[PDB]
Amino acid sequence: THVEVVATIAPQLYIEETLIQKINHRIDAIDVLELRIDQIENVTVNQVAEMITKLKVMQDSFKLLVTYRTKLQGGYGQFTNDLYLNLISDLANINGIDMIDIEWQADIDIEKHQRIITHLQQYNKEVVISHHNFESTPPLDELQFIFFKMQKFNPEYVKLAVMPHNKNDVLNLLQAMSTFSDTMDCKVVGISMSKLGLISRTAQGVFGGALTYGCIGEPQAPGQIDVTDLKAQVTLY
Amino acid sequence: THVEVVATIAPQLYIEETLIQKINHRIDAIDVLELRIDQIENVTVNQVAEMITKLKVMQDSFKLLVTYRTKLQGGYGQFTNDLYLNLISDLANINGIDMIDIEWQADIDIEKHQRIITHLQQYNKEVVISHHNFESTPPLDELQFIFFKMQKFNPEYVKLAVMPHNKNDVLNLLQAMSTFSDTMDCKVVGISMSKLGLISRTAQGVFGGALTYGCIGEPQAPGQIDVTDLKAQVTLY
Ligand SMILES: *C[C@@]1(O)C[C@@H](C(=O)O)C[C@@H](O)[C@@H]1O
Ligand SMILES: *C[C@@]1(O)C[C@@H](C(=O)O)C[C@@H](O)[C@@H]1O
Ligand SMILES: [Li+]
Repeated sequence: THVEVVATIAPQLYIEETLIQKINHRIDAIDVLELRIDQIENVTVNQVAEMITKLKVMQDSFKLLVTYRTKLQGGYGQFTNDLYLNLISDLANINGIDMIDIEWQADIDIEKHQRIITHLQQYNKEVVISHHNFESTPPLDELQFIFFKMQKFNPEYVKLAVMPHNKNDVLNLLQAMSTFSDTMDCKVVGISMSKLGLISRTAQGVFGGALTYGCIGEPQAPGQIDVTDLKAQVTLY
Repeated sequence: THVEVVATIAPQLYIEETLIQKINHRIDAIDVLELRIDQIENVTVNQVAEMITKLKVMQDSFKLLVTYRTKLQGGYGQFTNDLYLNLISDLANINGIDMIDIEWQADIDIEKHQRIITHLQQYNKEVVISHHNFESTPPLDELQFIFFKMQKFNPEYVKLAVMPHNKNDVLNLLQAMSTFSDTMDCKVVGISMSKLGLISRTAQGVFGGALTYGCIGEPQAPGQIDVTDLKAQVTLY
């Protein structure tokens, strides 16, 4: 496994020259730029397209992933489910997007999720289907079943982010992703959050995961480190 | 856990000034200098004492560990068991030694091992009781039982080094050391060898282990990295 390094950013509507300078300073470390958008209250596809245009010089160095992380999965986004899913579907129309995050949880409308995913894939977008538990790390068998349900949508990536309470929870997440990687077709990404889980981010490739997320400024999630230091780590394993 | 970094050396009877200079150049990275001696055919306590003087160990720089690794546990040492154990016991008489490795395996004479360990401890030596499997990684429960048997001798450290052939084997070693660390009094050290196991060496402290072994020149065991890079890694977790 060669792990791709994802740099998470979270600008308001007007992306600042100072952010552009920070990205450029880390350019060799960035395989994917993750534009978070849930922090933009009442964000529209038009506004997203405007932001993407400003990040079109370094297009040649990285893929662009757009993520709207809902409040209930630990982000800022307060859209109702229908507005959220309408946003995700509309992102297909932006040419400069390469990857799109869509959230999985137990209450989703399956056939609708599959219609959206098919739609994004028809538009040549890579789909990351994601699930987050900021409270705890379910037991091994449960983490595996979550991976199982997410992969039935035939995404390009399945991503599971969980919060460890102890060392065993960290090892369970690593085991879940390792067993998935050895047995299943699509790419997997596991994150054990917080300082305790940092090893999941640095040794992600050892256990067969495809992406690791870091930051440019402050951590955008518990345990994130700067992408320059993250790239150096990934290269060691 | 603050992990101590061990630098493994394996010189001939006459230690060359060039080695001493390499050690001194890495003094900030070295908490323990491990003088391997099994590579000296028919080595005596007198010859070990001569080599120790030749190191000219400076006050307050690193602890000195002396290790005779037997051929059957993956070293070079061809001593019969009685000669081996007589060597281990005689090491107590060398003032400059701080720590001594003694090997555990299923067929040991327990009461004799305990007599020797008590003896070393009466001489103010820290005892590292160690076990190595260069072939494979036993299952979790077996790794735990090995740790259990080794700790009954009330050593200062229990050390288990095993060879992974897949991701689950690496995770099993990490789980065994973590559970030991959480439940038992004495210090624990775990090594999953080879490149696949490198994470056990760099994230040792995450899982509660007390030592991590690296090299000066060439790797002295599969997966070792240079102690300067090892110290930097330990500091990240
Ligand atoms: C995928 C994701 O939730 C992982 C977070 C992390 O823990 O690094 C960062 C988020 O920006 C990201 O969408
Ligand atoms: C403890 C020990 O057997 C571990 C080896 C390793 O895998 O780094 C190095 C040996 O010198 C050492 O005694
Ligand atoms: Li690392």
